Amino acid sequence: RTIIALETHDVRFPTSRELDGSDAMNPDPDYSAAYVVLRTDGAEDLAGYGLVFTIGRGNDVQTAAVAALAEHVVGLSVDKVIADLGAFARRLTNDSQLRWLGPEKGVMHMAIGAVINAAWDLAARAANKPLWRFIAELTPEQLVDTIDFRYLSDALTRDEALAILRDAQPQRAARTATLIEQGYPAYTTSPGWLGYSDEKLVRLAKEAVADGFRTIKLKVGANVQDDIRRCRLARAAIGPDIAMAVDANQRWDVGPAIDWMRQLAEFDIAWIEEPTSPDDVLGHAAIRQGITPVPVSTGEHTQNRVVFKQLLQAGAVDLIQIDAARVGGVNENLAILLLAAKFGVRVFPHAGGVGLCELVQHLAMADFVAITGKMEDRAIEFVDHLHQHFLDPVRIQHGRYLAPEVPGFSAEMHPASIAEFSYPDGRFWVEDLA
Amino acid sequence: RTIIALETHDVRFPTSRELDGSDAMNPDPDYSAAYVVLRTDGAEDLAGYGLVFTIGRGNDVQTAAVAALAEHVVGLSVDKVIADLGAFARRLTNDSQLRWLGPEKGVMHMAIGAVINAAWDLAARAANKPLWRFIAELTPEQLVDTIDFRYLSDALTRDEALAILRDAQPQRAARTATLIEQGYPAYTTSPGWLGYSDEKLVRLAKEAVADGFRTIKLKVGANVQDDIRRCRLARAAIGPDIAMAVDANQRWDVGPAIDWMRQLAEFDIAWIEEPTSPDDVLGHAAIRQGITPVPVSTGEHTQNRVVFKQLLQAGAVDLIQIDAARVGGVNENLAILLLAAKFGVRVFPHAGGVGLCELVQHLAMADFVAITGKMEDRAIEFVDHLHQHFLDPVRIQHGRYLAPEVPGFSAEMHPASIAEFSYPDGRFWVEDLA
Ligand SMILES: O=C(NO)[C@H](O)[C@H](O)CO
Ligand SMILES: O=C(NO)[C@H](O)[C@H](O)CO
Ligand SMILES: [Mg+2]
Ligand SMILES: [Mg+2]
Repeated sequence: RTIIALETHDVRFPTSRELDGSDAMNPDPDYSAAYVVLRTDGAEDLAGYGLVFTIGRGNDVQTAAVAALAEHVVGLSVDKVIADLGAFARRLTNDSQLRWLGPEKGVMHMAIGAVINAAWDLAARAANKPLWRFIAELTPEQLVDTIDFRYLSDALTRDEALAILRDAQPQRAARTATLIEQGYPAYTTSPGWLGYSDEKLVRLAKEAVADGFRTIKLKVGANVQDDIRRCRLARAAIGPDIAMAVDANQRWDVGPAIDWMRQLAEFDIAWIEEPTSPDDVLGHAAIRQGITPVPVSTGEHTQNRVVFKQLLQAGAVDLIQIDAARVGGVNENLAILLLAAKFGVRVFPHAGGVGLCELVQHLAMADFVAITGKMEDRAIEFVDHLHQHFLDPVRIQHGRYLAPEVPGFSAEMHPASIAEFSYPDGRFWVEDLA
Repeated sequence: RTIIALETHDVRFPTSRELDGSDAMNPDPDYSAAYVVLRTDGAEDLAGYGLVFTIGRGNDVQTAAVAALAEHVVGLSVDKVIADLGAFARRLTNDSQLRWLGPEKGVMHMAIGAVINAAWDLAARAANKPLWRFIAELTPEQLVDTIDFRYLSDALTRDEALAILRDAQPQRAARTATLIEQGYPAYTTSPGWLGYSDEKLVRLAKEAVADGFRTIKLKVGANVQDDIRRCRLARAAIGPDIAMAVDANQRWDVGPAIDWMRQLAEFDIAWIEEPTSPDDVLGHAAIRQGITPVPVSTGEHTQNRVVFKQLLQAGAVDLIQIDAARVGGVNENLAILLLAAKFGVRVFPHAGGVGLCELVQHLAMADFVAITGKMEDRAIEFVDHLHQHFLDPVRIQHGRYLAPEVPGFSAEMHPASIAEFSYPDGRFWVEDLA
């Protein structure tokens, strides 16, 4: 069997109509996916699916970046790809000319990450396993073979990664049973989009708690008076026991961030996400030093494992977000999860975007089983949008993610959805733009 | 007058045929330009030119990214653009949806930087001044109005930037005279490409010194025995007085970098460039601490001013490279140059690529006149390749850059060159690919 085509689609959803996903930095995002399919000449079931998440404009550029990887992947043996995902990833990340466009950051790296993710989807499908089990059931040797240890020898070596993975082997099966029976903790951000009225914020916050979520997140960062008012209203709506996180989406400078949080601390903050630039490691550390013990996090825009290494080394975070589509695919997220485990820093996956809940749940679950054995101390983000467009939509029960069962990364989208929302010739857009 | 079109071209040169530009990370680069033209309905002379430098594959993606900015720029008033370059830049850098593809890093940011650079070219042309004079002759107020001070309040405020620029005003004219009469120090990397034979290295090293260059640079990083042999041969060829820098192009990890340099120090190293990942601020600092006083530099791949701020704060560098096309255009490089000046760190501009010498010379010259008043303590990189394709090619005299005189950023390329090397339908490529 061989990969006979790399198909790409520019799919965009009009989330801006109701300001779903709105925040202090992105006031009107249109959740989009640079969707990719690795087609094979095997069974219709044998294909890999993946996507890069963007928020509208630029999605065509992101799609073109993914399409440019066809030369590298078309013609490859499926058996060889799924048997050495490290080699598959390296063919792309070690292309020095593509590295120049990054290296390992921005559009070109996310495009590479989507194709790598599609390869893991293909591997899991071939193994007839949901991705989280596929990953968690690989041997420690197989797992480290997929990781790029360059630039990490000062923090995580192959031998050190092997040790962590081997330490978990005895409890892998038991943890798998626990996850299947109990699900994984989740928190929701849907009640907190910044573009919503105070009335809507309160209504949704209450519905979130009524739905079983033990934690919710509010967007902040544009106006301190608005933030004080909204945080007070939300805290009153959810009660004193529910956790409430806030997210500034990179809006502040170091000094202003510390002063801003000084005005929100009274509302019992679970953590402040992305108080400043996603590139400012020293800055996050300075902010953390100034607002401690109020927890600081960042991660959804962290470009690669090298920056994550520094965030951990510098003590710039109390917890981190990981994102399924921001980095170099599964291979890179495995390195990031191992780094987090070694440094004893909790991971709260980001999932604010179309298909992100579907994808990232697998990484968190694989981590629980094969890496940390810890989930009750953390949570996976959840947003109540666009799940209807996926064949295997995430399922939430009493505020917890149920473990996926069908084979794959849960990335496959309904062809009808692609036909309706492809930009700009999709049925919805042709009429909307008209 | 209005901008009526944003034209883009995927131009690639077969530099890999003779391995020109080859290094430890990029063994066979094909110097390329994602060329852009801001056309107006004014005089044929009234147009802005710019380009993103890449090394081959991916240049089509980079070109597509630039093309995607047409919606933002086509239709704009030329007078309004050139009168507020800060506002022009912000229209692009503050587009939250385009920020998602970065933010301020990779393909999308370099595309934005090229269009911003083309706008500065347009402004300089309208003023009938070479870019370095256009920049250096703007008032301190006009200059700070173009800068993005976000994420820099802890290191460089608007008031602090104004102070630095105002301190230089008294000597601006005198410095301009000095530069015009003496030129700016240069160093050459052309003798050191890693793919060259020992014989070629020696021959070119000698020619470089004979041509007046007081400093040369050798590529290192793939094999320590090769590096020891080559450094010994080059040092013997140039004599004990000529400066010799080495460049590893990001190949090493922290520990290995320190051990590697321990074996090259005996050859009197001017500085080691990019010993590790361009994202590892803490890593460069650790390497610097281990090999001091051997100078450490980085910068050609530094994504934006925020990372530069940290390199300076952390004391990760002894000197830095800046690059005309890696960041957000002139606006960002002005912030970087001011940060470097405030921290008292020398700047040695990178120019290893097509059109980079032509572009970056203007930033170094503007810095000398309006910011530091220091040039004899530093140098602009030079490579002896592809200058024939530019209308205003750089001119080197006795190892020094002569100050450009014609209006513009020196980015305009010969239409004949574009027709010959456009990929893949250009005259040269249609026949070469056949
Ligand atoms: O930050 C996020 N969620 O945490 C989202 O990705 C962002 O707000 C865009 O909707
Ligand atoms: O690093 C460089 N010059 O310093 C070049 O850009 C690189 O070697 C690609 O030719
Ligand atoms: Mg967030
Ligand atoms: Mg270099």
